[PDB]
Amino acid sequence: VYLDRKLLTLEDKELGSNFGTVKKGYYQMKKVVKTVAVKILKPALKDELLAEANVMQQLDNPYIVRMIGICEAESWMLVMEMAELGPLNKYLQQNRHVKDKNIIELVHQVSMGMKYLEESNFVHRDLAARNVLLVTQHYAKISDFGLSKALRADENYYKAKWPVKWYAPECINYYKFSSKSDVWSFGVLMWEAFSYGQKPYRGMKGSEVTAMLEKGERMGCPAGCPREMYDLMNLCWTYDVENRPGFAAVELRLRNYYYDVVNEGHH
Ligand SMILES: CCN(CCO)c1ccc(Nc2ncc(-c3cccc(O)c3)n3ccnc23)cc1
Repeated sequence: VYLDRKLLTLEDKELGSNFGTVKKGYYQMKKVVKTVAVKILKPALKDELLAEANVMQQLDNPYIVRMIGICEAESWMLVMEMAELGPLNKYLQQNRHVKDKNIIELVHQVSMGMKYLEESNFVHRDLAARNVLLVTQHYAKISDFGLSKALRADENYYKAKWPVKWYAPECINYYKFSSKSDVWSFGVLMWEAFSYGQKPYRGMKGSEVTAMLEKGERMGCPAGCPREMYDLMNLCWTYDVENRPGFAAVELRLRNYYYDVVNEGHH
């Protein structure tokens, strides 16, 4: 969990930019050298980082970004495995050629990472296309656990600026975040991915979105999105937390359809 500042090399290039900066570098390991992304800070800003690190520390899954450890030097630094191709939304924005089967593949991988995080009783609270990173065009990993919370053994929700367009009704009305509300965010993620990285509820303020949903209105089918995937989207968008599927039922739906799509190409 604690890293050797001298074993860390940072590039002048800044990958992203709030808290401070995200830079690329390499950590000199046992024998091999590891490409890394490093979250770097500029009191309470420091405590969020530690908490964040502690969450990733506990997570062990192919579809979730892995942390290498932390470092105190010029600033506080959170060192993670590098996801070379970056955020899912921007990739799709710049790569509109990406095939339907390839998107269904990537959203299914995120369902697997989310089914694990559910099993592990963690809430993400920030599940957005921007927070999915690509290892390859066919390998996706969930990132950004700065808003994540480990649920108490006695409760199945955590009681709390907010990414409102990604939030379920219960979150807005009752400040209650559960794995089911991540399922809601997943719906919006599915939409963003089939809309090739376009922002959801275009040009509407949070207030208006809240009103639209309450009316029973949902976002429409993105162009070229299979009916079956839009059904899953709407299902994720079940207003009443109690009747909304968990990521188990969600992932299995995706798994099945993806194999039906894989069967079709071969035919
Ligand atoms: C230049 C932008 N660009 C595309 C290059 O053409 C680009 C941008 C980012 C990345 N890769 C990564 N960016 C940010 C984080 C990160 C940071 C903080 C927290 C956290 O959980 C994760 N990260 C973790 C692992 N890999 C990355 C790769 C390419």
